Amino acid sequence: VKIGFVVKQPDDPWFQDEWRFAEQAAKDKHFTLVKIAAPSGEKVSTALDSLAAQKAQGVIICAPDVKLGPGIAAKAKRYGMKLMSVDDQLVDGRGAPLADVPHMGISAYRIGRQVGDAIAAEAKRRGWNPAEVGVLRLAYDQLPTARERTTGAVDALKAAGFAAANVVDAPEMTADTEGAFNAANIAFTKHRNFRHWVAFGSNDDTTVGAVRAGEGRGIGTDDMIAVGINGSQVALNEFAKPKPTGFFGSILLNPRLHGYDTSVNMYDWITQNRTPPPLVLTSGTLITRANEKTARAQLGL
Ligand SMILES: OC[C@H]1O[C@@H](O)[C@H](O)[C@@H](O)[C@H]1O
Repeated sequence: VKIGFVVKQPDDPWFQDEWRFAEQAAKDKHFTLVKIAAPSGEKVSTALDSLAAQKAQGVIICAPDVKLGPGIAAKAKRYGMKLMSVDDQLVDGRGAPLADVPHMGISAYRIGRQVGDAIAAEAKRRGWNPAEVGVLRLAYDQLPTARERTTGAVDALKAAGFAAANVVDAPEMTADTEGAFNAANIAFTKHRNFRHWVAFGSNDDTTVGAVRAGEGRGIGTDDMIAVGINGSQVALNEFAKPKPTGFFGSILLNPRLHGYDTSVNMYDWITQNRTPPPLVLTSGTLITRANEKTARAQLGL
């Protein structure tokens, strides 16, 4: 048995974490894992070709463009590979999810609410007037899970007294630190009126981009509360800095579920024809400098 695990962004430690747990599944269940990075449609196509050359019987993929769904499905079928998605759900030409592809991702809207609640609570601890705070929304709205994460955060912040008029959309060219850094700088330039800011994106990587941009403009840790999603090494790098940064916290996700449980679901689908769960939406909890080590250890991460 051989299973492919194809990821859009190998330089995001979340996917490295999925891979590490998928490797644990491989050793445990006695299958061979083939790890492939595919940050573009061209590289997805070659990844699936490689997996077929190696006689893999299944592939789990977080595609770089969810609209590649139909092509991915057609090739996997041609090559006799069962197909499962992780993180980013594959969709058809009208943006409807592929009904025959089992998926595991996060409960994105609820996770976003947690981001906004975390931010609101820290702002309150600092005595900030929420009605006067700039709300930097790093946006990559073309991807549903990203849109839902930021919508939840905004909704939680408005529920806590942050002003709709102070929500500054910062649309990203790419959903990565570079994209966020550039989008944040554009937003800060237009909104020099705010003294205090909060920021968030789709993940730790994007969030940190805004924190770095703020630092370059004299918006440091006292004037910035930013909370990410993943709780992997980008969050941990901020938490380990000798001087705390404006990256205040992150919603810790569980890459054992996304890496180990998906791989087992695939294994059992291949070997026993067990119907995979069609949709699993996972949960998270807030980590900050104060609890990150404990929280991660209590998940075995
Ligand atoms: O499912 C969680 C993952 O979702 C992806 O869209 C994102 O790129 C990852 O960094 C991680 O947040």
